Amino acid sequence: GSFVEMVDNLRGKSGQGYYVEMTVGSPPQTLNILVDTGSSNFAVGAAPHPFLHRYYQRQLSSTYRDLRKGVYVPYTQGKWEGELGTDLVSIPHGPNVTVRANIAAITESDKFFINGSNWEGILGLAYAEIARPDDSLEPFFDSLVKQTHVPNLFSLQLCGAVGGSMIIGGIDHSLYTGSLWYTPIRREWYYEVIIVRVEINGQDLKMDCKEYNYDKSIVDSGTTNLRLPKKVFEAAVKSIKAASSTEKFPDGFWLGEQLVCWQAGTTPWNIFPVISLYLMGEVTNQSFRITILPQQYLRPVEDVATSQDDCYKFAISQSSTGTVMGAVIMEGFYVVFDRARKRIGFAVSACHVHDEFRTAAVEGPFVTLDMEDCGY
Ligand SMILES: COc1c(C)cc([C@@]2(c3cccc(-c4cncnc4)c3)N=C(C)C(N)=N2)cc1C
Repeated sequence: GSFVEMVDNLRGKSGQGYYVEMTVGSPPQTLNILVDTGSSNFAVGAAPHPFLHRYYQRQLSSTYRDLRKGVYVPYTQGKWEGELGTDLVSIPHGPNVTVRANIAAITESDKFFINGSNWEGILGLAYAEIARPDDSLEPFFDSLVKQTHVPNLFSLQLCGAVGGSMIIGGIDHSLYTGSLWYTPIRREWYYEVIIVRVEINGQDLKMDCKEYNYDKSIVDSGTTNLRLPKKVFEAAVKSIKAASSTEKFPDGFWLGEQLVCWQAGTTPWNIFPVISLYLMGEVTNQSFRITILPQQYLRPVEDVATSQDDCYKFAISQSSTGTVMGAVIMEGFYVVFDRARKRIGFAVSACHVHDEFRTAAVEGPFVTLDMEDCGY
């Protein structure tokens, strides 16, 4: 269960998350589980569903323990419900350990599972504060750290086209180039961070930095898009439209309602600007930036029927729940969730995005003297 054996342990489909293989129960039942830094439950499909290839069968596990507690999770566009219990859990291409963990056996759901995603459950990697029904339900990673000698850290190397790596208990130096820059975890609930500055093709958006973090900024592998608060989304779209003015796209493209297509191999990457997110550093008024190319924010939509063309969805969207640095932001970066030191490291990954003109980057330090607190 070394780091080499953990390399390439993730798979996925574009816009459908990254998943890792796990086993639940005795004898082990193999399931594909979404790696989610934006939630804190280990929630697995435990009843038949038209989108599930397989599911957790509690009756077949001798080690299953029922907690006699239901869990009901409604949200805007859907819901999931289930029963809480505990069982033996392993990650075959992860640490060489078996732990007893809480499991939310999903019995009913609406618009939760995805057709052809190839995953059957979600591994919520965030803190107990956001666990459902409440903070007393110990998340998986907490159980793993308590029961084993595994260091309190994990890292994610999400690669586009999908695949990548989840390294538990350490940093795999073969997965990144250059320096690892750290941003403090503001509060241990979601992986909450602070954005101090936003530039679009080197041009500062010129907003009070609190606007970037209205009402929180999080690092979420379970969200596809870069999600931005209304004011920031509007200014970003205006700036991207201006840089890409040689071509006009429908309003629906800017809203995520429609694809933009070009003849295969002709995508005009150069008309689209680079987006720079400046993250709060580990020392006062110091920051570093992560640079996002259009190869990350224009997500390819694979469709045999549109295959004479290369088609893309605009992977930046409006949020009313704060900034979300989703999968398109994480892609090409090696992201260290250093729980032990309450910080998140970013470095250029071995699968980073680039063309012959520009590259995705992690650069610093940047100083500011006229800075307030950028948090809410
Ligand atoms: C606590 O209950 C939840 C909720 C409310 C949301 C998510 C989910 C979620 C749920 C179902 C599918 C996905 C999903 C879909 N497409 C791509 N990646 C992930 C995400 N939604 C977000 C924003 C997230 N980070 N995880 C997971 C769980 C377990």
